[PDB]
Amino acid sequence: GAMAPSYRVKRMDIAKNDEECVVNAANPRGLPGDGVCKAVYKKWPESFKNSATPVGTAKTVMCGTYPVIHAVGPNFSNYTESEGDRELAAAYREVAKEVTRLGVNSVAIPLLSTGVYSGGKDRLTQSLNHLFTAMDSTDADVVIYCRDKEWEKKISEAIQMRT
Ligand SMILES: [Cl-]
Ligand SMILES: [Cl-]
Ligand SMILES: [Cl-]
Repeated sequence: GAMAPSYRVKRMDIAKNDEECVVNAANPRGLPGDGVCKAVYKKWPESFKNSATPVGTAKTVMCGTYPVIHAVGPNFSNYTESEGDRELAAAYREVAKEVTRLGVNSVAIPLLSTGVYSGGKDRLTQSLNHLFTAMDSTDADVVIYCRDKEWEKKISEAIQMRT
């Protein structure tokens, strides 16, 4: 466990994190993919051996001793808002189980389904709240990654609101 479990946000490439494991914003087929998934493939390609897993689940594959937790959010181009919301909440609960099982003291996590899976919508709040629902009961230090300056400010504000 971390001494004083916390949330933080950083605006940078999650492939350059300083945490004990990474959550990939994976596709269901374990393909190199786009966005976060492509940066994770470049940095940890060994972790895509048998990484394919269904929507709403997470599958961990070791790169050396470094855990890559492949978390598959729904593509809101394909899902209804209602079923999409259910699967996005489920993917984060599976992330919390894996982070707990691994016994890490820190984890780097992106906002699932906010990129090319967002179906053209701003899902910062929806995705972040499902992240909190899942990770609040874990004692790992959580570091949320983003790339947009206005997203960094909104994520930071949401963290500070609860403190
Ligand atoms: Cl960066
Ligand atoms: Cl995405
Ligand atoms: Cl972003």
